[PDB]
Amino acid sequence: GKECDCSSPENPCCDAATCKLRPGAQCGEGLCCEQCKFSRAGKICRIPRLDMPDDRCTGQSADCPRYH
Repeated sequence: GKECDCSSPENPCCDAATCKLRPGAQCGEGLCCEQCKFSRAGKICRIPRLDMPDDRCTGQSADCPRYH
């Protein structure tokens, strides 16, 4: 139940007072979230350098986690 769906003290999609958003977009901040909306699936959110599967967003996630 995180009431903070964003972390920007100067964002329109999200109010810092309640660190939440206005029921118009999907997120206020995040790597897999652009235009206050989530990024499509397969969204590269991290790229190391060795030989491995680049980190891509599930398309429904707003930020990018860390697995593997």
